[PDB]
Amino acid sequence: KDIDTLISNNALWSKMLVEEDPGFFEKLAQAQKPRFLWIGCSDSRVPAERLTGLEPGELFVHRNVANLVIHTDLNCLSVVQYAVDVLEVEHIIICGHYGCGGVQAAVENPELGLINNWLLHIRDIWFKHSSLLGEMPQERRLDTLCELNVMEQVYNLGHSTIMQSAWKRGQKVTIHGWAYGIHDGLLRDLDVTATNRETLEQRYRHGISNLKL
Amino acid sequence: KDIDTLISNNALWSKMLVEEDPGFFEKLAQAQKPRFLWIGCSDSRVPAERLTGLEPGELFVHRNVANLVIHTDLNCLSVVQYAVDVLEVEHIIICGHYGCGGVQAAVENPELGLINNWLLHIRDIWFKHSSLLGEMPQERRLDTLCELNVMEQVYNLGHSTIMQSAWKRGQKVTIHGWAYGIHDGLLRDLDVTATNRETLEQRYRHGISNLKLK
Amino acid sequence: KDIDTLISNNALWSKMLVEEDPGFFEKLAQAQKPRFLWIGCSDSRVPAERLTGLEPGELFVHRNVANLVIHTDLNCLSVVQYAVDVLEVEHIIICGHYGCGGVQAAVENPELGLINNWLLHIRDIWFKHSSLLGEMPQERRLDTLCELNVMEQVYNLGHSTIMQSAWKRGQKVTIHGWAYGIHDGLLRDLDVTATNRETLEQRYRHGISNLKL
Amino acid sequence: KDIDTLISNNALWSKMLVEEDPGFFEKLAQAQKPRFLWIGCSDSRVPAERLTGLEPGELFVHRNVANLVIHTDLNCLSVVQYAVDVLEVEHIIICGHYGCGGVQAAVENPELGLINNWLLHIRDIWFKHSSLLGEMPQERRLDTLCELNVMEQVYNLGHSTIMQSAWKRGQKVTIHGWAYGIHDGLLRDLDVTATNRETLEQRYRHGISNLKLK
Ligand SMILES: [Zn+2]
Ligand SMILES: [Zn+2]
Ligand SMILES: [Zn+2]
Ligand SMILES: [Zn+2]
Repeated sequence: KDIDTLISNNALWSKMLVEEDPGFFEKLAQAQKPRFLWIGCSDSRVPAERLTGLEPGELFVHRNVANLVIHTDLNCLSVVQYAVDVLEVEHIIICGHYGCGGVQAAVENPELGLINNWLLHIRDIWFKHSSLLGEMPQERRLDTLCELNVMEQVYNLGHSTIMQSAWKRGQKVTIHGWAYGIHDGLLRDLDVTATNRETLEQRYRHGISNLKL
Repeated sequence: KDIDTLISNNALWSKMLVEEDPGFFEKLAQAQKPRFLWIGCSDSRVPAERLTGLEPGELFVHRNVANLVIHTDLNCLSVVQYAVDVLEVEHIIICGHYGCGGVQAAVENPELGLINNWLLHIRDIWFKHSSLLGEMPQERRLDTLCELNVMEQVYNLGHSTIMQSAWKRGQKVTIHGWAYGIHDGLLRDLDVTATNRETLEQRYRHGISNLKLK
Repeated sequence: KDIDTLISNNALWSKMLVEEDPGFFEKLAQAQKPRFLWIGCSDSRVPAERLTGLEPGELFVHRNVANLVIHTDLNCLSVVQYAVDVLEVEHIIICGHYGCGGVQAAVENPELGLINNWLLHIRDIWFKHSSLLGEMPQERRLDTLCELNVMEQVYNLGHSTIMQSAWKRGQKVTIHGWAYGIHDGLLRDLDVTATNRETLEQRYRHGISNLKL
Repeated sequence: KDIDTLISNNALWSKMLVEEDPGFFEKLAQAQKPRFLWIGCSDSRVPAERLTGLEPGELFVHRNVANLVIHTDLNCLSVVQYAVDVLEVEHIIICGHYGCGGVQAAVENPELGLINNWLLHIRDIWFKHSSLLGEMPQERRLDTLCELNVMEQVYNLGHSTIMQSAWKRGQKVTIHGWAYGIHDGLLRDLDVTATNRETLEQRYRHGISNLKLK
């Protein structure tokens, strides 16, 4: 599969649809605003649509290395502000994946270049949860960190001006922390679901509590 | 559809893979590195893997409002630098889409909040090609702006220190600018494809010249 | 002058003041909020205070390479938002300097590393004003670009959500574009002063008009 | 004082230099590169050149709300990378100040607008040392937080790829963490000074340990 394949793939996939499944494009035209914002990793190991069965246009997507929400990344903050205040999504899903290359790179810490600064936000989680991660056998620490990262970015998202204002003014927005494995593509809920400032703190605090012994 | 629906859709998707297509999670077990970086818009009207037929794990992907490549957005630059220097993708594709609401709102300029600052980069492109855009019928402008955007993001991408270093050190990295519409999902090459500094400039200049045509 | 000098410098400069000029620190305690926001270059060839005679605490300062306001730099945008909405400054001054190393680096374009991406925002001005800059003798193009850069960042600052909202709601905020030379430290007004959206566009458009022949 | 005042102050400053101190603009004509990068807070209660007595042209300077060094702020990273790789400064100084309104508002947490997102990085430091901060009298906390901030920004700076690369390739670059108050302008070494990876970690750890003392 080279570039020349992608275009002819597309040209025959579009031609089969207009000939055979015309409602696909008509579904897109009558597609309403998305109700889901998906924040995922650039690895995109399984695409979000196939993972959840969402139709085209039903979800708004952001992706960056290791699905981060940095307090001061305007790229991601601008996706969220537009999602919550303009489109008025009802669910934000943050989704990590076990075996993510960014997360593993943050632990091994090779000299990769510019990307290492982005990843410093994960080394910080790794060191924040040092004792929690220590208590566990070596072979589970990478997937645990993948989970901790997702929980921390849920925590970060809820603490931003976008979500703070939305919840203060009563807008119904729910944040979910998810992860899936490569063996089964089975979504796993990290159980840190937040619907307001109150549940944000309790569920986060409980989420960290369950990983500890 | 609510959240429990997605969970049950996911469960029923997982099983119809492990029984019908077991060589799927195997194909993903083997960490085979993506050959393509797709920079698209968060709108994701038609998912990239559907538009192209690429298997999961064959594309590295970044998505923001209106598929921008801003010279000093560390988020997208981190994605690009990781794709080029670590994964060593051979092709980067910036894909816009006609009818893009980020491009619409840049022009209409409602008071949306934080996002209007992101959108000023698009309004910059609007004003830059004001003349070109005026020589056209009004109904054709928004879509020309969607094409101008992609073409300027390709220009910006080629100018990043990442792309400059890779091209100077001999790494084959080709950059493409595409767009599609909702009526057929047909990909449209904007013809600003670049493989080194010289083609970056000549194809960009050629791309702005061909919109003068009609 | 090494590090050890700076500390003992400070320890005797503070000691002379408390002994001899105590009103300096008492002026600081009763110092009200600043009325000026200064956005300048990291070169800081002449410090802003000596350039204008402002007392300590009278100005709020941001500095970055080549005094830029990028549409989406949250570092600078956050300084401005805090300056305009919290401190309620009355004047924002953007100040470039002839002979700035960032501006010159953007034209010569050496392979400097990470910084070159920041500077791409100036190469863009250089190419935006290609014909205007061409019409002039080679030896004036660098200082002209220094001036164009300042005007463009005034233009950018006025177009941000911070200033747009402030002017819509009637807040009196004035943006100034300044530059000084190294031969005399004489401030030069670029005459693109904006007090609302209307003057923003007229003065910017006139500022570019005066550089052309 | 309004704008015309600054213009006339500037004019009367220029002349009292060219007549009384002509070897000032000469000293600046010679492009002698700064040996110091000062990362301070936009509050600039006492200008850095006054605090230290450094001549103009001897310091490269960056200033933001609460003198932050965020891992992914390209603005400050650009300043640092230019100072270390091009100017080759030998010392970097991050200087906080007691009474800093950015630190105050991080704790008090009013609904200020866009700036609260910048300030979340400080609230992160507050929560991190919650225990340390609680073993102290309340009136001493805000100032301890001002010191904790500087110490964490030094930690962050030392971890940037810029500082990692320079230390690994042998470039003498020393990083310092300082603070001062308004009552005397006396500089206070926070003692987290670092010259390589090993001292970065040990001085940081030692710095958080010594605030447990009293
Ligand atoms: Zn990943
Ligand atoms: Zn779009
Ligand atoms: Zn400069
Ligand atoms: Zn401060």
